[PDB]
Amino acid sequence: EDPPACGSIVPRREWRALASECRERLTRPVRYVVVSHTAGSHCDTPASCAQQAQNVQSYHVRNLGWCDVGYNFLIGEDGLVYEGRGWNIKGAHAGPTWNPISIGISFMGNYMNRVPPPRALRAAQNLLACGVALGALRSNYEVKGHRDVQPTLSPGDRLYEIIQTWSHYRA
Amino acid sequence: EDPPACGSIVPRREWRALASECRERLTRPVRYVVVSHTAGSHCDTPASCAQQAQNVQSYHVRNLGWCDVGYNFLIGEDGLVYEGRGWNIKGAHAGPTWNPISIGISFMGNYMNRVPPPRALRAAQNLLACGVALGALRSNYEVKGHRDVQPTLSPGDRLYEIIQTWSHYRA
Amino acid sequence: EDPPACGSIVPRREWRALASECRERLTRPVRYVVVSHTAGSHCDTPASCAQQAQNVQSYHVRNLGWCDVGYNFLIGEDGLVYEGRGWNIKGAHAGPTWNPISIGISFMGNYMNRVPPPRALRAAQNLLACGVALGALRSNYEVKGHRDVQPTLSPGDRLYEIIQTWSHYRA
Amino acid sequence: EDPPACGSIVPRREWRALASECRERLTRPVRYVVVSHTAGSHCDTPASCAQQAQNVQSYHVRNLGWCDVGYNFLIGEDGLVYEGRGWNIKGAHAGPTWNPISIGISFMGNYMNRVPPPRALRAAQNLLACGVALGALRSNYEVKGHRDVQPTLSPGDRLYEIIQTWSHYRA
Repeated sequence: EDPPACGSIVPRREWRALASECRERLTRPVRYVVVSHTAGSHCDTPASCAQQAQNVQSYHVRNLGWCDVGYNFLIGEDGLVYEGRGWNIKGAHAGPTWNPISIGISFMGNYMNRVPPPRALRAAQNLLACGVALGALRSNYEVKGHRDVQPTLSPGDRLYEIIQTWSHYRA
Repeated sequence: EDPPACGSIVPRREWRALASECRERLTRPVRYVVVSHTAGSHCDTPASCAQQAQNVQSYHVRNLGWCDVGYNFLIGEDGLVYEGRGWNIKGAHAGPTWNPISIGISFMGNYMNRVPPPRALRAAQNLLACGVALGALRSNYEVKGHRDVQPTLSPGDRLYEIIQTWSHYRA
Repeated sequence: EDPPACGSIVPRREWRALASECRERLTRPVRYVVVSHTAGSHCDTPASCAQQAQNVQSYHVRNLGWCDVGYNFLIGEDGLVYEGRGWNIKGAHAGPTWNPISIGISFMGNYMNRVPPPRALRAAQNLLACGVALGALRSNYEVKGHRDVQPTLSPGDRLYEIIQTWSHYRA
Repeated sequence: EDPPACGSIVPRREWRALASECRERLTRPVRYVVVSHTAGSHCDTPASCAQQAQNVQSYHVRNLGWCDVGYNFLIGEDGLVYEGRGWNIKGAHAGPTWNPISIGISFMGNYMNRVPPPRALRAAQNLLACGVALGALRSNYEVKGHRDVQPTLSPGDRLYEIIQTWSHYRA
């Protein structure tokens, strides 16, 4: 009889993310998962990645004047998952069509020529299994690369090639 | 009451564009211009640029399922402007907030590591001067970088650096 | 491309429709769906709705001289969808600009001061998922009120506020 | 906040269903579909079929002491499906052997000297496909008429003959 079931996530306060002001919700169970990259520098330790998660949030809130960081979750090369808007709140990662109906996860860095480590890949796959275990994602949920839905190079050639092999990938 | 022959623009039919299916209209005069880059391969001849304009449209319409190539106009390293959605049709290039109140022009190429040639810059500035002349754009229009309104590397470092200097650029 | 069936619809013969004389075809798949109201009497029983379908068709065919009832599908308060011109044939519901590129569905009755019952709205929405299932409609299809593309009160003040909330609604 | 389910299934609340106390769960995908008739009164309008679902469920709950109406779904001659125990709750329609494996759907009325209108039949065919689309009904499913699985006159004479002409029906 195991109820909680799923995953390990670095909470917002742990990375000192500003309080969010997004109130728009998704509808669980969510059908779609969109994978992106940050396109920025990558990080490999908890200390650097929480820094970065704060940098990312800063750009979206400071500059773009957003209600909170665009992604629902972020993926560090430290192999931890940073919580973004989370499972329940509509993100700003894929535009008007995909945002209202998906969870956006972004790997922190640039995978045009570089692969994320095995630990970052396990961190994201285990996070999805957790989303299913919680009923936040549909059991038969579909993974899209960002470039599948927006014109962009994101999530980078190397990461796009990996996510394509995934059990739930459907272009 | 003066209309001049400001357009030196390659018409859709001439670059062999697929017919647009877009119907939403911009209202003139448009206050904002948003400068992006295709983050793609550059083209330096009217022939290859005609083909590059085709490919960009082929991405947006065929893969992404969109009514047309996202941008209102496209700029070539050949020094010519390629007609996209044109002046009167809402483009799909910088999100729901900006798409309805702007014109989007994208330079065909990736400018993180190159500057576009002087001619493409001339094409772009001339294009914009034409829009004011025609009343498509406000006389005091504002230019934004794609990264100023949406999280992306576009228009690319070198090119972004250039537009920041422009007379009509606005923080 | 897919054998499986999708949705329930009262066929032409069942509601005693006059034979059609329309031949112009829509090009699959269709981008747009336009939602209208008859502004005519309403009905709540399979018997009374088949009669009303007949009356509207009759008005269109005999008074207006059209090749068939103008709408692709009609929706009755009995919660059934009534086949009109169907998915393949160009309707006459939204004018020359919109007719060739849309599916028009019309709720039978006047919705300025009334809402269609939840069963009507389900039926309408179910019909559209089937259009997509069938490849009749684009997966990224967009829904518009009749008033958004033509000057009319149709689809009625109250129903128009309702369709505004549909996942696929784009003014 | 999301689009409705396939089938245009009238929801339990819409027909003023007493709350369910049933807890046992069917394991999908589900192989058998069993078709019955209620041998109760019949109805041909949404107003009359709501009331008739209420009456059947009332008989099962109040008199027989069951957790919910026995059938997973009810089909009215108004052409709508009525949610009963649904796709996920084990029913009580065909006894102990059948209830755990099958999904039970019942036509509301006596079909010994009568046959359900084509709409009542479309509704039921519609329902089962939607159930496949949902993963509740396994794609290669078999239909049985109540007798095949239990000794009774249901699903009525004429209704039993049509059931046999379905592709999915098994001897």
